Amino acid sequence: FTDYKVADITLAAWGRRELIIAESEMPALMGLRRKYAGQQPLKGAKILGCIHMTIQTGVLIETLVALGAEVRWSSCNIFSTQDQAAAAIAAAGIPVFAWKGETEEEYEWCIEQTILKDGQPWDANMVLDDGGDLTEILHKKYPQMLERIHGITEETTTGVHRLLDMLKNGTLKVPAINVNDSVTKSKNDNKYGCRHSLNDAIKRGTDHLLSGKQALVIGYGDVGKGSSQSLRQEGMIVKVAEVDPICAMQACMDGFEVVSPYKNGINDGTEASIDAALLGKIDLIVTTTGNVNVCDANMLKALKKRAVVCNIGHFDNEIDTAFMRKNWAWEEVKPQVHKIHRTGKDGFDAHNDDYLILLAEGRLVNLGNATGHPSRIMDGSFANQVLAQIHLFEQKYADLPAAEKAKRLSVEVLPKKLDEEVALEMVKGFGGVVTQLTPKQAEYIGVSVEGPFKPDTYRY
Amino acid sequence: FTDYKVADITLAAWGRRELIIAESEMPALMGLRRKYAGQQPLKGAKILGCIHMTIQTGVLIETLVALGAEVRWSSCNIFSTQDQAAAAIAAAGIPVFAWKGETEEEYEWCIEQTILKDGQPWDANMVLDDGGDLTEILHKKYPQMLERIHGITEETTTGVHRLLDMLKNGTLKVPAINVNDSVTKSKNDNKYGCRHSLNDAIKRGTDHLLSGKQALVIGYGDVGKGSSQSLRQEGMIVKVAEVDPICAMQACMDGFEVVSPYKNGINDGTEASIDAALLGKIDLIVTTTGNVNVCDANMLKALKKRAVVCNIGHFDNEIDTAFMRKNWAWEEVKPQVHKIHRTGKDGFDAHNDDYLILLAEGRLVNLGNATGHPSRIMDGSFANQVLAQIHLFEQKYADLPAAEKAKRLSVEVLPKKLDEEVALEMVKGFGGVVTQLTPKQAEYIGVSVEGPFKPDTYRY
Amino acid sequence: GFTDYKVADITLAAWGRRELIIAESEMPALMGLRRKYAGQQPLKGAKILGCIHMTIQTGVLIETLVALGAEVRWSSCNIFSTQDQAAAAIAAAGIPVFAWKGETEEEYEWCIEQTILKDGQPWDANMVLDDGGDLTEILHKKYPQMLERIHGITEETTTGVHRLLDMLKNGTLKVPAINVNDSVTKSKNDNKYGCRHSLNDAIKRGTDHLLSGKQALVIGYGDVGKGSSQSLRQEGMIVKVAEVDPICAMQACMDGFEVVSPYKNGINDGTEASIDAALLGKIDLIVTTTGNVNVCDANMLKALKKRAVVCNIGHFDNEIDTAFMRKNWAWEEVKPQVHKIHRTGKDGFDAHNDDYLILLAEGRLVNLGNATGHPSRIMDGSFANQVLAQIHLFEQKYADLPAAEKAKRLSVEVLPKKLDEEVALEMVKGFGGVVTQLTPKQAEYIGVSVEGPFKPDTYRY
Amino acid sequence: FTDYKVADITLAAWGRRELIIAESEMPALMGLRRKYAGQQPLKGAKILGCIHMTIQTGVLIETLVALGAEVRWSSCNIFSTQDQAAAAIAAAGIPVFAWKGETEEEYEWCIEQTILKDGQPWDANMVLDDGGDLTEILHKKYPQMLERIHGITEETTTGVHRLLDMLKNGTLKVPAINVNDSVTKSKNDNKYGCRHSLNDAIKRGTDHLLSGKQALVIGYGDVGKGSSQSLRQEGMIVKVAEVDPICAMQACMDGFEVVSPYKNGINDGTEASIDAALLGKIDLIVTTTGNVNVCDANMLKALKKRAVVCNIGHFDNEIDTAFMRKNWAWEEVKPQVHKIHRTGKDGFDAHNDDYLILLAEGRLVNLGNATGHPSRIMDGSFANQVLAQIHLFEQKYADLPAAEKAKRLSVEVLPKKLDEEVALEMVKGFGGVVTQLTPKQAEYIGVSVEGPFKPDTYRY
Ligand SMILES: NC(=O)c1ccc[n+]([C@@H]2O[C@H](COP(=O)([O-])OP(=O)(O)OC[C@H]3O[C@@H](n4cnc5c(N)ncnc54)[C@H](O)[C@@H]3O)[C@@H](O)[C@H]2O)c1
Ligand SMILES: NC(=O)c1ccc[n+]([C@@H]2O[C@H](COP(=O)([O-])OP(=O)(O)OC[C@H]3O[C@@H](n4cnc5c(N)ncnc54)[C@H](O)[C@@H]3O)[C@@H](O)[C@H]2O)c1
Ligand SMILES: NC(=O)c1ccc[n+]([C@@H]2O[C@H](COP(=O)([O-])OP(=O)(O)OC[C@H]3O[C@@H](n4cnc5c(N)ncnc54)[C@H](O)[C@@H]3O)[C@@H](O)[C@H]2O)c1
Ligand SMILES: NC(=O)c1ccc[n+]([C@@H]2O[C@H](COP(=O)([O-])OP(=O)(O)OC[C@H]3O[C@@H](n4cnc5c(N)ncnc54)[C@H](O)[C@@H]3O)[C@@H](O)[C@H]2O)c1
Ligand SMILES: Nc1ncnc2c1ncn2[C@@H]1O[C@H](CO)[C@@H](O)[C@H]1O
Ligand SMILES: [K+]
Ligand SMILES: [K+]
Ligand SMILES: [K+]
Ligand SMILES: [K+]
Ligand SMILES: [Zn+2]
Ligand SMILES: [Zn+2]
Ligand SMILES: [Zn+2]
Ligand SMILES: [Zn+2]
Repeated sequence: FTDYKVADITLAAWGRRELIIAESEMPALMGLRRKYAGQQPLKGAKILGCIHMTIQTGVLIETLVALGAEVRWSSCNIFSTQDQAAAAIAAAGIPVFAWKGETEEEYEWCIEQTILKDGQPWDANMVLDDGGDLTEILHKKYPQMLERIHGITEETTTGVHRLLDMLKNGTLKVPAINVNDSVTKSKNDNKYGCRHSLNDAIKRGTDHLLSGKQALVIGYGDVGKGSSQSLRQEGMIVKVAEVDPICAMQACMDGFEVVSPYKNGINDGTEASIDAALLGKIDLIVTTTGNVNVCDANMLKALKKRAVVCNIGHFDNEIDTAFMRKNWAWEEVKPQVHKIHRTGKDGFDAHNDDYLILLAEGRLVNLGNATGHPSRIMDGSFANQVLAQIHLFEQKYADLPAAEKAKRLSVEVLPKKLDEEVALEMVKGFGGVVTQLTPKQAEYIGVSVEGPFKPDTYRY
Repeated sequence: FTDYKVADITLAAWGRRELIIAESEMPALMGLRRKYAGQQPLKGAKILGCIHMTIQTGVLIETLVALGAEVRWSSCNIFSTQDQAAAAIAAAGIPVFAWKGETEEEYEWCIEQTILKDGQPWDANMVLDDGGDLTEILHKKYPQMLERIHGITEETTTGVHRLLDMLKNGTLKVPAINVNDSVTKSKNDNKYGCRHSLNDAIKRGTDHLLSGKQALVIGYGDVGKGSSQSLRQEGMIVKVAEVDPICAMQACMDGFEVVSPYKNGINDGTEASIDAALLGKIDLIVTTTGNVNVCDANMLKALKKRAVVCNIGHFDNEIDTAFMRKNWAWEEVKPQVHKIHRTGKDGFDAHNDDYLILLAEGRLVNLGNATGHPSRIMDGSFANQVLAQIHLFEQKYADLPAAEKAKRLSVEVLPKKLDEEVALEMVKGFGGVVTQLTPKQAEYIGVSVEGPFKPDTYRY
Repeated sequence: GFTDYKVADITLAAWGRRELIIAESEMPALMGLRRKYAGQQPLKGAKILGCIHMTIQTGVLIETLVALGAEVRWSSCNIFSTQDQAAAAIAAAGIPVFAWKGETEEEYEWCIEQTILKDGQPWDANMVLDDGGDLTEILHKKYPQMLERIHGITEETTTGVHRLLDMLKNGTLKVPAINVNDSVTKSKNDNKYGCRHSLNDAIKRGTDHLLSGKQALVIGYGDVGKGSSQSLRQEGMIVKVAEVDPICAMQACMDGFEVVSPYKNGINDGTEASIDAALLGKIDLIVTTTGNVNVCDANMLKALKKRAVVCNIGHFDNEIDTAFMRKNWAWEEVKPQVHKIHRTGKDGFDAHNDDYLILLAEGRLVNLGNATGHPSRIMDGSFANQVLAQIHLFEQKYADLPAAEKAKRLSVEVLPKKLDEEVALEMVKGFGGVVTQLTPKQAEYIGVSVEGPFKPDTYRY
Repeated sequence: FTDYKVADITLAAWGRRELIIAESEMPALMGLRRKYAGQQPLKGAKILGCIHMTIQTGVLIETLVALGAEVRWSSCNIFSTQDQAAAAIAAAGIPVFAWKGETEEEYEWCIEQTILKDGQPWDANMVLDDGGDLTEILHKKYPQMLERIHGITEETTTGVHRLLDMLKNGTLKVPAINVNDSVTKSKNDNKYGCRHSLNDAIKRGTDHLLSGKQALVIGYGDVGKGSSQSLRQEGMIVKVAEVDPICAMQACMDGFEVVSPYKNGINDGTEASIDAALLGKIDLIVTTTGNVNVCDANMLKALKKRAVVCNIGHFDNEIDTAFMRKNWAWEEVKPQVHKIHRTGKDGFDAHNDDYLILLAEGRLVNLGNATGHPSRIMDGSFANQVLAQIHLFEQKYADLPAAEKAKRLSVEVLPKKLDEEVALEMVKGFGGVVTQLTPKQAEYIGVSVEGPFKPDTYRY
């Protein structure tokens, strides 16, 4: 019996070739393999994992396994799996349920296949999640499983928000580590990852020249910062929208004009509030917010003909694709690339000029239309994931008495010392040489020679 | 009015012309003037101020005065005063003791003139400092004055470190606000300020082409980040040194090669530990650390002939200028520009090829050889200073009983809401338009429509 | 009824046609020529042998030539550069095309032969459109009687032009040519900005490597090397540049690059001792951009850092000594057009060996081999020039001229600056750009007509 | 020695210090000194020179003198002289008539002092010019002097246009070399020089932050290209205007929005044709064209309040400053910085908000408000000048028989081989290493191993 489901198992050899390359690009993660090999700190760990089934995730999975864990895996997005990576993991004997181009029903089924082994709840004791979907399903549908789970390690900004809401409401059942907010995650992956992979995805989907054209990036947090750079470095004229004036100040100082889709920044919900002159000149819009309906129906109506629309935030509801499905006709160009014809719902003229190009049906475009962030960037994120798994598994929350569990429910980050140790391995991967403080210098600035080098207030 | 000392009072009209321009470049600060003029929240405040006597400081001073304060002012660096600014402030009837090109004895005398009025301690009740020199003098020499002081507002990273050391040792006598760590200060002034003003100062001092040449920036905190950009945007080939691997990871991802002056980063004090091949190719070295002896004697010996050496950190001991004074002959090119001849102490050949060019005798180069950060950047820093002064003055720490002082004796930052309000005014100064969240969107991400928009953990 | 073609898979035609319809919207200069000249049919009677990368962009070029009255027979000028959906869409429109991605060399030559011959005999060709000179060479060496009836050659690329100029110098060029490459809207658009767009694109598609923070060496700093260096630097690479031309090297220095040679003091003595092994041992990526031979040589390949990526974006694969690598080292295909080359020996390799290089597109032009080459909106410039060049030579009717008049016209020329400007204006309008009109006084002041041309022929832009 | 006029001879020692530094930054020029010292190829040359009396020109002058020439010198702009450079040249016994801040009458008088020695025409036999003013004066007022002059070497685009017009009309009396169109001049000086010195000048004059603000650059030739980069690299949002669609295409591809000051690009001279919405958002306008009235009266009226206006083309008539003198009130901020009050001609309110800031009264801003291009860039231009002087002086046009003069009366550029030799010295100055072709490679591409490497048609 094959305890997996993937698109095509014959892609395994290709995937394995790419894993071998990726190992060479992931020194922090491979360093953890070597360092913790002897101890087997994840011996006895049974990890439910839900995160984009890419080559990078493959190296993460095999690191967890190399440190003693067993896992059962699914992707956290319908379009993000690399089928060769899924195949290589399945062929190594690891249960994985993932393919590129899942339906929503298949997506839920894949998560269910990780949770259930041979038709009963798996004896899971750890969770690794990216976006909170697996966390939500366990809490909603398998609450008894959480009695035996020691913790959740959550990858992404959106997932963390959802955890913090559960904690505030008293509905979170196990502790978590916010992996996102290690500096080697948030200020590496979220920013430089998107810098690498946004323009990549747009080129693969459309092959559009970007230089000389007008872009609007909605948001200027870590993803928006990286996204804006991805485009500006290509020669786009990028405008930035924000609701956060500090982030907007950064965009101004970084050389971007800060604009709103709405007249005076006020959305009244009508077309009259749209800055039609602005949107009529935009060739590309990218959403980066983790919020809802930031590229709304009225904005879509006002966009320049033939504009590209995409989202690089975690969930597709940043863009009102439901409005587009209800009202406009979709013409598939190729997979994950649709022309959306604004002439009506029922059919289209093949030579119509009044369309938008939507990438990945509004799902995470970097992963949907390309391969997401590169190995050398994901090295940081995933070294943090491994450290976080070790920490929570060692803490054994599920074995605490009921009264003490109540006291130990938290959402925490990894210590700065570990964040530094990850960064050092990343730096060495580039051939970088960090200088060691003399004793006198360390005394002068008030730190130990080995670090940590900054107070916890430091923002980098 | 005679209660001042400046280089040349006849420069006042020029200074006033420049203050009128700077007011138009400082909307956050001017907005505070207009908003608080009626209420006079600083009525009764008597502020000892020690910060670079520039045009920008002039607008700060006159804002404090417009809100009801009286001040006595000095510069916190011997080369940083703009004499026209000092003159304009003196001519407005405000006690100021500052000029460009002070001796160290004059520097101390100027601070003493703020502390003493007519030969006796002034009835000061507030302190505004940049670097901690005034704060140190008050604690060491005028402890009775601190009994009646409500707080200190400290501008810069180095000054904050000194406060935090005092707090750790139980020697801090009054509460402080860390103005540096507002995002609209640290991630504006320290970074973009240096981006603007480093290349500016080097051009004014040397008129050297930077494009195509090799630079080494020591440090990659906010100043090193801004400094590196200042140089790279001019076409320099910039290498970065760091002791902090997180900051080094950022430098790598930002497109810099990370190097150490020392073989394997080990600074053992020996000549042989210097990477002679590296230093022999460097045309410019810039120190940005806030630490001691980061451009040391052995590094200076190994630098390429005709290299420029400068420091943009707060204090001159980043570079071992004492070694250069003791051993090498100094030839003044023009004010704040010296050729340092490595051939010997006693005289030099006017056509010697083996020299370095030192800017501002190792003191902060942006202020020493140019005019420091631009008005529109200092607007952020100084709007924070004003808000910080208001907050501590209203809290009236000096008048609290002993038991209540114990609860308030701390080093704090301004609330994020105020940091955002400053940023908004900066954004509007650029013509930027921030978007207003809908109530549904604000609920979705868990914030009020008016902000604050981020949790206190957020790093931007 | 139409069968006069050979492509990978005709069922890709609908996809290709969807992409052509998008590309038309990205190519205003080319589409402007279609609309302007449709009525007049200036290429009526033209029979064009075409040899250029069978991409979507070439598809729009082909259909423009056809829309203006031409008939064509087409092949690609590179074994890896065809987009199969584009080839299919062209075949389905009834146009003879012989092209697919992943040709062998024998197939490549056969495809060119299929354009030249129709039903086993020389086609009644009267025009040539070429990219690199291979078709031009075959006609001159093997089909001289066909050249008697050919009015001209329009040549796309720097390499091809060099070959034409050599023929002209030797008195062996049989028909006139237009150097399309040296329109400013080609050379300083396509060769530079095209590579800026498509180099990093190809490297990402092939390897998915992070480029930021890593060390690159770009060999050459002409238009391709300039664009290539920018492609990498804009991604955060630390880029070093090599050049033999000191003017181009001066530009690289001023542009913010360190200028280095693979050889100690720039002198190759042919031995491994002349290699700067310390330099090459730190390089993660090398890119050749020269149009020259063996600029990434065997000794350089031996000295490169383990796991370095090697690629070429010049016209021909001999920039890199891949023959040395085939003879001496073991090739492991990662996926199509991506090979690990194991430096441990010829016969087999360890799957976990660390001492390999990654070669893209077997050393053939990487932007077209591992991605889709330049974007439509850039190729618009190049291809509007191709169309204008075809119109000009076809109208001149060189083949029909008497001997004495042929002597006067047998040359390699560029398009007039006025036309180069007209192409540029349509490109600018495509971006929504608004050019200012000179007043009469201003035009007089600088000595030009209000409509242009705006610069003397000496101007370098 | 009294045969000079400069602002202040006591600045000579400072000038000499700066010349000694500049020599180290000018390897091509110093290489020419060493190479040609023995031959003294300019022995007997008597050169009238008219070009910006900067430190860089000082090194040029002393190179000509070191190769045997005698000279008489003036500046080609009223604001471009560096008084320390003029002083150092006078103190070396060389006739120079130049100071910063000349009136137009003084400017003409200075040129006349070069032409006349001891009250009568000097026995000049060579001319070095920058802009054509000296050339025009010789042709119009001293035609008899041209009978004994062997040639003109002309530095700049505007000067060359004027020569080519003279040649076309049959009014040019001596041959010329177009120094501008060496690649090591035009594509070095005109572009990278302005990149270095435009932002420099704006900072020195105003100390304005540039990041985040809106600029409009009129022109995108070599100067406009370099100017646009100067601003964009600082984080300005730069828009570009052009009449040349090829240059406009380059601006688009380089990442700029191309706009016209006039609606649809049509300049009918009416206020109605101005794009007031566009100009109302511009904080900085820079003219780069070498044309007339490209920043016209109606544009000046429509500019955003407090916009900076400047010109970096050769002559001040790019901007309609005559209109501003006739209609608006000028308030000097400091030398070469004026607020132009749009409220009327006769007086102004010191606190008026409706003004523009004009730099250098519309004269070349880089030289007027800073020091022009850096030594290492001018090295290229001036090595070309020296080679051009050698070539024409050795040809001895004035002494040629009539039939041979006819053949040599032309405006020519230097051979590409020499352009390459200059570039090589510049590259070596950066520590750059050029590769030598193998014999097989040289054969393959059809060039000699030593060069020239490109055909004359090549545009770089
Ligand atoms: N695609 C990827 O590979 C990838 C990588 C990292 C994170 N993410 C996801 O991207 C999203 C953003 O993450 P982040 O770390 O940048 O978060 P963040 O909190 O740093 O930034 C989001 C920004 O959006 C802004 N914003 C919110 N509503 C807005 C509106 N209506 N208009 C304009 N701006 C608005 C906020 O002010 C904030 O600055 C999340 O969903 C996260 O999980 C995706
Ligand atoms: N000149 C200006 O206008 C200006 C502006 C703002 C702040 N400052 C001053 O600049 C200094 C730096 O401030 P900051 O905000 O960047 O502080 P920071 O803590 O953000 O950055 C300093 C960096 O230096 C690094 N460092 C320390 N010792 C080092 C060594 N031996 N080698 C290499 N790197 C080393 C640290 O790791 C740290 O990242 C302080 O003195 C501050 O007061 C100057
Ligand atoms: N891949 C593409 O899409 C594409 C696009 C346009 C042109 N091209 C091709 O790229 C090649 C280059 O074209 P180009 O327009 O840049 O030509 P170019 O003449 O402008 O530039 C080539 C440069 O290579 C330099 N060079 C030569 N030998 C060298 C060596 N041994 N080491 C270092 N530098 C050396 C030359 O000095 C020259 O500056 C040609 O083969 C051309 O056909 C490819
Ligand atoms: N300040 C300096 O140090 C310096 C340096 C080099 C040259 N220059 C001078 O700068 C000027 C420009 O020189 P260049 O080499 O760039 O010349 P150029 O011919 O390369 O460029 C000038 C550009 O202006 C454009 N133009 C003309 N009229 C225009 C209009 N009405 N609106 C918009 N664009 C218009 C032209 O199309 C052209 O592209 C000349 O006067 C030259 O002598 C000054
Ligand atoms: N123009 C300026 N006026 C006043 N302070 C300045 C200026 N430029 C930089 N600074 C300050 O210098 C400090 C370093 O001592 C920084 O914290 C910064 O706030
Ligand atoms: K990837
Ligand atoms: K300033
Ligand atoms: K393409
Ligand atoms: K200068
Ligand atoms: Zn996820
Ligand atoms: Zn200070
Ligand atoms: Zn070709
Ligand atoms: Zn001049």
